[PDB]
Amino acid sequence: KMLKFEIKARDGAGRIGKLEVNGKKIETPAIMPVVNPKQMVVEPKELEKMGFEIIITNSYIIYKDEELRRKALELGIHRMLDYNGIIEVDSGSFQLMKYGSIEVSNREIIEFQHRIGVDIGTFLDIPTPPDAPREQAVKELEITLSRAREAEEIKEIPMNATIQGSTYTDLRRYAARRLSSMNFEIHPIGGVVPLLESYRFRDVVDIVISSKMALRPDRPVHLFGAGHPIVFALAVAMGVDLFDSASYALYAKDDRYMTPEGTKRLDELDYFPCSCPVCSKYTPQELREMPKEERTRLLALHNLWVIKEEIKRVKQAIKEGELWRLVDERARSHPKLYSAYKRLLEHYTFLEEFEPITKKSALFKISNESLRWPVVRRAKERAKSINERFGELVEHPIFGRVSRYLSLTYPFAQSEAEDDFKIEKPTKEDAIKYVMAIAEYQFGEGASRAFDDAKVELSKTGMPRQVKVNGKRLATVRADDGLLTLGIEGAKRLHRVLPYPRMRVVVNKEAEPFARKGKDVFAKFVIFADPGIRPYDEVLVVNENDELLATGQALLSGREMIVFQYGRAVKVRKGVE
Amino acid sequence: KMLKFEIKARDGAGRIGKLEVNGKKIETPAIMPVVNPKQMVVEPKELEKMGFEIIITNSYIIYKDEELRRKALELGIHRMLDYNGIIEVDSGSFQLMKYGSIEVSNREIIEFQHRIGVDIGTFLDIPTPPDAPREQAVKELEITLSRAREAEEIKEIPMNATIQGSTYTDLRRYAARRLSSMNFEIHPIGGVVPLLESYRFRDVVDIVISSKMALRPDRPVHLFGAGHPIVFALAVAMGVDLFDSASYALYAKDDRYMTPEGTKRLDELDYFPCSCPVCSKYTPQELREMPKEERTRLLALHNLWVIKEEIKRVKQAIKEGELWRLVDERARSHPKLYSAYKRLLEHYTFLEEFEPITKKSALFKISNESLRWPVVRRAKERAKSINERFGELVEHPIFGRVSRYLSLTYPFAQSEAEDDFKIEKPTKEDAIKYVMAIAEYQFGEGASRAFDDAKVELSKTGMPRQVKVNGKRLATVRADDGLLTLGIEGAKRLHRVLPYPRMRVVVNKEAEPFARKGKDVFAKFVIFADPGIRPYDEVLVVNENDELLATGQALLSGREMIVFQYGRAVKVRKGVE
Ligand SMILES: N#Cc1c[nH]c2nc(N)[nH]c(=O)c12
Ligand SMILES: [Mg+2]
Ligand SMILES: [Mg+2]
Ligand SMILES: [Zn+2]
Ligand SMILES: [Zn+2]
Repeated sequence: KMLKFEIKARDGAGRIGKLEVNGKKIETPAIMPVVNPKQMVVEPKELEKMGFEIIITNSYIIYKDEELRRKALELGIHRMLDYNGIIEVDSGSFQLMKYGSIEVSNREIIEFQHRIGVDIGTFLDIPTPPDAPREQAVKELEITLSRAREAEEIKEIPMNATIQGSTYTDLRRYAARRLSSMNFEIHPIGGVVPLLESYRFRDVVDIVISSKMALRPDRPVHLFGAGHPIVFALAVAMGVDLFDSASYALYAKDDRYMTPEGTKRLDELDYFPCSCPVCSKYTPQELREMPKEERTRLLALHNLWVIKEEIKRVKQAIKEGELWRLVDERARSHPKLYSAYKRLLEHYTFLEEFEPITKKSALFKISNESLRWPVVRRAKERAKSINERFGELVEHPIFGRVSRYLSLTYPFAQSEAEDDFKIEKPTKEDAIKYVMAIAEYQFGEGASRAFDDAKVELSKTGMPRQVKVNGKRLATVRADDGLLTLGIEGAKRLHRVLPYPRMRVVVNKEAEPFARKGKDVFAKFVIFADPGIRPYDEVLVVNENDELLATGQALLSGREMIVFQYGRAVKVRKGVE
Repeated sequence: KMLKFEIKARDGAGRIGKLEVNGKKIETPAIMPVVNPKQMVVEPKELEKMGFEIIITNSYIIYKDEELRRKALELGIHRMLDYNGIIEVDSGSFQLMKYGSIEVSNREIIEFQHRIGVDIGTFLDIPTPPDAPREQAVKELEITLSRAREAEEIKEIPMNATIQGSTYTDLRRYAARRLSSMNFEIHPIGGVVPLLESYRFRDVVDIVISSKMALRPDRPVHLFGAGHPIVFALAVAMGVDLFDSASYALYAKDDRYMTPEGTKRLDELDYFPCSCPVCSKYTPQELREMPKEERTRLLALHNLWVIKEEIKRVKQAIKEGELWRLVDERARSHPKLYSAYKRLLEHYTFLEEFEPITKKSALFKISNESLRWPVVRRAKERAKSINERFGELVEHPIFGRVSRYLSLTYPFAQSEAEDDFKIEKPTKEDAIKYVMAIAEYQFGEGASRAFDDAKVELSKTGMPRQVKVNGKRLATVRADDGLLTLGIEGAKRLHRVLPYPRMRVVVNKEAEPFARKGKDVFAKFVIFADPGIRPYDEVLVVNENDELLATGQALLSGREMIVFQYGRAVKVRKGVE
């Protein structure tokens, strides 16, 4: 295909990804500034310098304008806007939502998008407003799906296959389920702009998640209209990958000032709570008296900086497994948004499938909501089993009482609350009892049998490290998180002790030789994997005959490993050869 | 009389202020960058251009050095630093904390300070560590106090009188108490560095509060050694006015990067979550390539931009009455900071004493913690009596049940939680019962008796605006808060119905004439005022005989009107004359 997309880092149902469109590579989450064909508040050439590798414009507005049209047909949007990154373009659907009708056929704008050398296109999907009559939502959804099919047969460039269905979650699941079967590269989530403008974030959350539940996990998700910093953290935590903002410009023309926590009127500002190129050298008292053109141009730039800045913040958060903490923080920005944050944590089932097994950061109890974070409810249940068998419970700030044997392990030992948690180191006689517990906790039921007869080496400190058995190393407890890193010799033991498909990732006959030699496993070569597998889990690489080929760490979840056709499914530690 | 301090604005127990010394002005909260006489990562002249109008140095270090000592006496720290702002200077008592004994007398450095042109000095107060034995905390405190007395005598310049009772609330109270009755202009709160470094914010909160309860409200409070953006919001909310940072540079020397939510290691940063002049043009990798010196510079400059920016944000927050929201947001930066926040809300008594009675902003329900904000707690108590009489309860998102009569008054009507609160308009019979309920609420017990024989006129929207009797205007329900604004007649009636000192602001013999007309009352002419008075409450201006002179609105709390010698106390609406 013409669009590649692979996962590089994650946290929550969120992910930092590498997206390649016909040669142009971009890193997501990304926000594409909306540029107006006529009044370009900020020249595309400048957005380019600022670091925006993807922008978006209106095919329709251009199509309907004498000059714009001739220019686009004459030089293509790229030369016309003098921008060289990814130029996405919209169909006019938004105009179709605002005005109820539009003077162009679904076939016409698609053809036109091709004639002007657009990078990514969009067909005339119908944005059913929120709360609209169920009949209308259904009728309009079929016309949408209808045009989708057409677009699928005439498209020669990458395209947006927008998910509609107004406020009915079953319709979103349907729309997403069907569009995912077709050949489209990116999946926007439409019809939410009205909700965003009404601060009805809880509805946006329900709408987004129902769509994410039914979409193929391997295609980018774009949240149409979401162009205000205030939702970036939350949306990304949900799995949104792309945003488009016109607000940075529209607000500027209205002397309105963006902030990661909301918006402020220029006239209500006494100070500039920012340090961007604009705010670091100008004052509100000054801005206020400058020409309207200079005032807009300046607020525009600032708004873009704030946008660029939160996105950067979100990504750095993901890189350190602290996305939830950031969401929690941004949740205090507004009642409605707090409501939405609480709502998002209810979807534990959805969020748990992708929630990493281990993070670089520590579990911070920084609110009541943090007690409902995915990593907490999961660590709780997996624990029940262990505690009842190993007893010797100890007190825990966050979890309450957790066996002293899981106390050196994430998230229990790698967490902090109001009161410091006192880790309980092993004793020469204890050692193994730990590894057994951890094994049982990390690998599931029965997993301890693979280590019973093992000797545990303790470090200069009372810490479990090398887990050996008459000869070589089975595993090793990681200092950074108290979980086990498998040695080929331990993978073998786990492999025989646990029944297939447990911990397994089945690979191509073609991939086989590579695993054996130790190379990492790429998703496209994965034919099947244990559904229970979560990101960063220890994994048993195997062939269709369940023959151990190598052992490593997963980057995707069992299900993703199957769907994905790009990226690495497994980082391999050691191969059998 | 060599240092003025006035409150320009406020929110919570925090306040934006005007601090004038040596004819030099600076606004507060303000953070003074610590300048090491010897090594200087970023030059004072540079710091000044950036915007730091006040800075602090180590006189003792300048003293124990031939080179510096010389240039200091020769040119006075102002030229020796090429800095034309307010130069504060520390005694070296901090070196006394890190080692156990400096080599200079309390008298020696005080005099040296006088001789080098210092704008604000400090005496040799002893910083007892956090959890010291009470005997030591007490021993040292007395020594601190004796040196305090000497400083008071031989003082010739403005000076810092550091509250210093270790972690003993009773000792902090005593110390603050005794230093307030003495002649000093600024009161630092000391010995909390170890606490801060240890992220022990709950402890720092107790110390700061127990101190602010004993200090006289009219003097600047400096929280010694706190130079990390992370405590700013919190600290200012408790009424701290000055900060000093050495960390901006000390951190830059260990490649440590600052954030409003904590600190990060450069070799652990993929992206820069900032748009400052540095992060605006370099990437983390680019910054790691540069030589160790350029690297330190740029980081230090970044840290300073973060510091400067958090301050503008806190000040802008105070200005719009959203300072608690900000604190709540920042409370999610770390478990221990979340702990402090919760503890800070436990001090209702202290906090309530300064929380205004009416804010421009709306009450936001953004967390469990916000239901315990002063404004809420207060409103809940004051209404208990109104519901019990007037009844007509209605379901409210934050207070649960509230008499429909307060439903139009702050902070009930102007709130917002996960859900909206429909405003219950009055009929024409209710008309009065709303004014009565408000009066009983706003002015307290029995105040309603001043508005029985009154008639309430309803404007366009069925809202009660003006109250009259015999035709003359008593008071008028402010539309933006549902709080009554008194008119000379309304006051005359509250004056007789309510027992002295209720609502009274007793003024000077000199000021009596002015208040008679309508001129504003200046805090320095106030001999005594009702302790119950809160910022923006309706107040009755009167003389020692309790004769009504005029009505106005308080800009300080009762307690404050008394101690303050600078600034307005009551914006007089109209006089009796
Ligand atoms: N809401 C909303 C939208 C804004 N632009 C859009 N563009 C397309 N194609 N579809 C949509 O739903 C929307
Ligand atoms: Mg696959
Ligand atoms: Mg006074
Ligand atoms: Zn800015
Ligand atoms: Zn920066």
